[PDB]
Amino acid sequence: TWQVRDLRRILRVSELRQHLRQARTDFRSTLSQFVYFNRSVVNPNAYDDEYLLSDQRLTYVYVDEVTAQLCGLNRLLPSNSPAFGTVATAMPPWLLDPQEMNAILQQSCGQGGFVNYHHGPSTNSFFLAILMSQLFIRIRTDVIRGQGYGWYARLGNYVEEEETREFQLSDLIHYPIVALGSCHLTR
Repeated sequence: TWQVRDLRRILRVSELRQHLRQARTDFRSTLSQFVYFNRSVVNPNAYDDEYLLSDQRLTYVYVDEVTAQLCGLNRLLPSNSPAFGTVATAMPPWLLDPQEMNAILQQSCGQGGFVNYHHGPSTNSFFLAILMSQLFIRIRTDVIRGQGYGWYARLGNYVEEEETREFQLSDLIHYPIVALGSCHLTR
C-alpha cells in the first residue's frame, strides 16, 4: 500500500519541487496494475466505479493546517464547495502569494463544503497533492505569465469549460493522497 508523502518539513522551494516530482513517479509505479480504490456499498464483491488516471500531473487541493493533517494522513479528500464539490488546480503551492491564491479560490468555490476558502488565506496555507479520478472535470484555465493552469471539479455545481455510476457523495471521501505539505516556503 501507498504511504502518503508528508512534506510538511520540506519547506525550501527547490527541494519541495524535487520531492513532489518523486512522489508522483513513485505513486504511478504503484498503479501499473489496479486503479480502483473505493469499495462498493451495495456490493461486497466489488469496488465502486471511481478510478484514478495514472498518466496525469499532480493537482492540488488547498487546505488549512488541521485538515492537511487529518485528511492527508488518513486517505480522505475534503470538499471545498457546496453540493460535495472538490476543486483542484494545476497551480502549484509556490506559484502565487497566499493572499492571491485565497482571492482566486473564493471566486472559484462557494460556501458549504468541508473547507471554506471564504474564511481567508489560512484555509489555503497547506495542500494535498492528488492524482485525479475520471470524475474530475476541467472547469477553466488560468493564465499566469504566458502559462495556462487547469482548474478541475469533482461534483459540485460546475460545468465543463440518470447517473448510474457508484461513487462517494460527501464532504469527506475516502481517496488516495499522494502528498501533503505546506505553502510556508523559503529559498
